[PDB]
Amino acid sequence: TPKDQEIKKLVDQNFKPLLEKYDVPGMAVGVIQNNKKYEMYYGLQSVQDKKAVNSNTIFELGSVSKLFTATAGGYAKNKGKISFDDTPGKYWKELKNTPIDQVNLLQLATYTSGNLALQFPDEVQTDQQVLTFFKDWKPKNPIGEYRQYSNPSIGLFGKVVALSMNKPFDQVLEKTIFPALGLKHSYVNVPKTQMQNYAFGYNQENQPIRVNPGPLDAPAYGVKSTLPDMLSFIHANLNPQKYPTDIQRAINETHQGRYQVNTMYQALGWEEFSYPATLQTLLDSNSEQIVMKPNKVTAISKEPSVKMYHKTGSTSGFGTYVVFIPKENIGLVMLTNKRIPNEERIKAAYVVLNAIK
Ligand SMILES: *[B]([O])([O])[C]([C]N1[C]=C(C([O])=O)N=N1)[N]C(=O)[C]SC1=NN=C([N])S1
Repeated sequence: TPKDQEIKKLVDQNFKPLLEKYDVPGMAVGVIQNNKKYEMYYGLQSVQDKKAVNSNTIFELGSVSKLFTATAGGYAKNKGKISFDDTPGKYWKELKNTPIDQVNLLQLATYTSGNLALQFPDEVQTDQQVLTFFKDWKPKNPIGEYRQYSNPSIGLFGKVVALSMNKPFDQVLEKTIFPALGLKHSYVNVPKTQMQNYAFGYNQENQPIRVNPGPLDAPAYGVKSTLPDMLSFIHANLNPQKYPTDIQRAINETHQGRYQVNTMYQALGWEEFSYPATLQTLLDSNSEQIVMKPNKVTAISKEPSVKMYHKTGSTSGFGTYVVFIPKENIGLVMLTNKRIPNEERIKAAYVVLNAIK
């Protein structure tokens, strides 16, 4: 049996059943193998409109947006606009000589400030309130020693990256990073002319919704993209030597592991693992303990010879999973317009990628 003919069958067997299981209106699953793209579309981007999911459908990426923030940081570092040893007050002058100005940019990007939780407080909304939050910040855990997964943390990193490139963060992605990556329909702000392609998300009561504005939302969870674009992004991560040298350096930078929390290596944005990874290793990265709680980190001891990378992302109405394995030249993207459990996304991708080899 010609093996490429099995990719569609494998994705049908492992991803399609999730639509009925979780009452998901629409899903887009892509595989890239040996530079060939496979795109599988299911269901509806809009229930009320009876509009089909296809290659023009725009989905919210949720925390997979952090991978573009990381790539923007790697790009600015290669242009010499920042050093990861700098502190945020070098760029956001109102933070200079405040306690947060003891945390360096790598520590912000990789969640080890020692006192930043997953979300800003609900009452922090305006730019002024965001600044006040960081000026009022005081340490808790020893800086650099504890990982607590955090939108404020990588959000501040993103704001600093934009300051170093003298452009607002949305313009850094839309005018510099996305074009260098060859993405055609990736947005921080979806323009009027693409709104008809923007899927509705659906909440747990199946009501149609889209992501709401929030503080430093764009660098933490505010990018929207299509399946073809996300496959191109995976392609760039699988083969950065084909891309312009500056974006090539940026991508490499996001692949470097910085520290570990047992079997999970924290890279810039990406989570990294020894390949082959056990299923439970991949599931653990999304455990309550790793996602919601502080964990003391360690230095990398085992430097994986062959690596794989992944990232989950969610908004209230959307689920995302991306995973790639350089030495197998394969990767996978899943986009849904209703959240489904992280472990389902990870497991389905594991079965598919293992069966293709
Ligand atoms: B990110 O996706 O990791 C991040 C945090 N997170 C984790 C999960 C999970 O485990 O299901 N869900 N969220 N995502 C966000 O912070 C999204 S914030 C918002 N999403 N929709 C809004 N209207 S605000």
